[PDB]
Amino acid sequence: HHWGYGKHNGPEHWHKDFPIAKGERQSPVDIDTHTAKYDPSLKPLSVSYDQATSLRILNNGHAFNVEFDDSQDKAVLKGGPLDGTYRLIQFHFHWGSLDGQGSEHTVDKKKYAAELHLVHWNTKYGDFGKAVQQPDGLAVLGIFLKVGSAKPGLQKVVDVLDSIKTKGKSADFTNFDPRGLLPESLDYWTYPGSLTTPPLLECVTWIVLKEPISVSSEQVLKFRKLNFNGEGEPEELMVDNWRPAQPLKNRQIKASFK
Ligand SMILES: C[C@@]12CC[C@@H]3C(=C1CC[C@H](OS(N)(=O)=O)C2)CC[C@@H]1CC(=O)C[C@]13C
Ligand SMILES: [Zn+2]
Repeated sequence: HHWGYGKHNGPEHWHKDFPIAKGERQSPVDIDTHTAKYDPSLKPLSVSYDQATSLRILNNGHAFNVEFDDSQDKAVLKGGPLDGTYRLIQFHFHWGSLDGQGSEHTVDKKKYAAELHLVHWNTKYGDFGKAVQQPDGLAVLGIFLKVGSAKPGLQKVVDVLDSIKTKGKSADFTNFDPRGLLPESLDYWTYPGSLTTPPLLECVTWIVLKEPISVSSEQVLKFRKLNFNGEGEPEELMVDNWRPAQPLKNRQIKASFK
């Protein structure tokens, strides 16, 4: 009876195995655009993905993960609100059963069809497992998806999903360029928070881009054909793999833009 997104093991249940679920800096949150303070001291985000080396894509029974070789200082996030350099280790998405839901962060209570997370770890802690034990261990870049025009840079991802339909399936996924998933503007909101899945560790500097990317209805329909279950188990579509907004508590959301 492991965690998931269903009636009996979904987010309202997680606190039993992961009591930090009711903690002081949980994610995601609603971004109230009128209350977010413009912070002129915030730097432009530095997204250096020219040398990114993807290796593999994986269905872990909750999402699909595109994994990167983080053995060298290649694909790095720095600047913005961050001190030092954070290395890209994987990206994944959260999405809905319908276009009206699927994002984890909300903007003035607006839900997007999906949300892309690019997960980076702080090089001062040497690896991902040690970083998640530190309050400044991770930087997650969050990008909203809306349904409209296709995102050509997403299609290589959509086309491999047939090969990883069920939990535990993986595929070689080399030479994928995550620059093709970025919107034009790097204007962002930032706040201190957590992983949005168990173990829900309070180790994340969230950086959420204001500008969504557009993906086609056909692209997001192929996300919704994935399965939470393993090969040869009853079919449960992988949809609504999002945690709802959590209480902001004693936190300030800062805006990089006026
Ligand atoms: C980074 C992710 C997915 C890749 C995965 C882990 C998480 C932890 C939860 C994060 O979700 S969220 N929504 O908070 O960004 C995403 C847990 C540890 C795994 C070990 C491994 O082989 C792959 C790793 C790193
Ligand atoms: Zn995520």
